[PDB]
Amino acid sequence: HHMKMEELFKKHKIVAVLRANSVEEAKEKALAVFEGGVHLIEITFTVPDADTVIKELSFLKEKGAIIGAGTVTSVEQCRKAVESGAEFIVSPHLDEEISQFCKEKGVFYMPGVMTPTELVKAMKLGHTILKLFPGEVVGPQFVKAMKGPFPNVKFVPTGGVNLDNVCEWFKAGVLAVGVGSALVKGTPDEVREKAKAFVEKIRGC
Repeated sequence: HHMKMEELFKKHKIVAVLRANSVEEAKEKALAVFEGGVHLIEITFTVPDADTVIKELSFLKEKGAIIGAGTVTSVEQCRKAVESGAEFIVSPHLDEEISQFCKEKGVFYMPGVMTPTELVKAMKLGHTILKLFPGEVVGPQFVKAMKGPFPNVKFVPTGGVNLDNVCEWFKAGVLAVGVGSALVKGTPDEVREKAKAFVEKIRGC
């Protein structure tokens, strides 16, 4: 599902990275963010019964939400995520066993990298769309610096994205941004409004 997923990220521009302390909290956050215009929703596997959160958000899937799994650190989590109907898989690092498994299952996997050597290793396993993490450390300047040497790599940072810098991130050449607490933290009313505000900022640039 790679070129479908790439165009989805390119079109929608923002992934909501959901951390939550419960299934109910995750689900209402996912909902609030989607209601605010965010169609790409990354359910982090630090969430209890993350696999069950995903399954149960199929009602939102029917609305056109693209729901995947984040912070996947094992093929076990990945199998569960995929079985639950994750449409994409994100990890903080590069896991070659998860790479293989997703190739096998035809599932779009976005591994994390932080260095050029890490990036090259990711590319050699077939990955050109990479999670930049943590984006607080490897910021817009990292994205820009990789453009020359690695012109076919496209980053989606998590960490270090807010309203005030999101445009700088796109100027640097990101495909999309992953956003956590700046978006998903607070009450569904507030999450919905932050989502709205994010979608508008990005449309603006």
